[PDB]
Amino acid sequence: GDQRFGDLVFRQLAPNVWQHTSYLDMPGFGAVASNGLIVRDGGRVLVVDTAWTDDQTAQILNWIKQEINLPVALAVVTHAHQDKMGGMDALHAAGIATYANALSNQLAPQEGMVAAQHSLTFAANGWVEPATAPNFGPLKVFYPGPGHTSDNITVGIDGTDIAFGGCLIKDSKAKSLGNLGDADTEHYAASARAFGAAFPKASMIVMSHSAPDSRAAITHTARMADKLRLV
Ligand SMILES: [Zn+2]
Ligand SMILES: [Zn+2]
Repeated sequence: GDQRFGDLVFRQLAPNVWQHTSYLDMPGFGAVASNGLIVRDGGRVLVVDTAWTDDQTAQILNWIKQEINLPVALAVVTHAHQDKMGGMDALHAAGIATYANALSNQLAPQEGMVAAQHSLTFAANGWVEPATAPNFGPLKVFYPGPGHTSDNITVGIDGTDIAFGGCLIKDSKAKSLGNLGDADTEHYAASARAFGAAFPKASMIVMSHSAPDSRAAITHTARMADKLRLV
């Protein structure tokens, strides 16, 4: 089901959801994949996560114009690292409203990222404060606690079986938790568990650095994180 468009790959996940994949192209690194989502919400399109670069993000927008041909109403980015927020300038040049956790926007200058235009804030139970996420349609945004980074957020797609863990969740056969440089090793397992409990009916778990998996991705990630905490 994958389809290559320029240097990107797109895979349809549901009648109105696609995963976008872009690859890092930097002179001393391998071709590291990062996945985000495209959601068609009736007469508009919603994007979760940029690509690694502005030019890759413009190619996502070009695929949307060709294959869907509806305006992109907003994008949500899941934490302040290059794979999720590296293409913010391309979204703003296209007139697309951008949203991120306040804490992602605070961290963005230190991380080399351009901040989103709007800041999301969260209740004590992890759910997004609705007034900060107006007109998000089927996107249900949840902050599960610190894990892969202090700011990482997750997104369920109402009307589908899909929930997106971003860089917090790894697939059920992952050998490690990946990029831990910014990670909260004490709370990571409970944050992975909180993601699972926030979207308890989701059967397709989408994540940044693995292909879509079953809910076993969630329990495997929480186990890896508990091992690491115990070491
Ligand atoms: Zn990251
Ligand atoms: Zn990542």
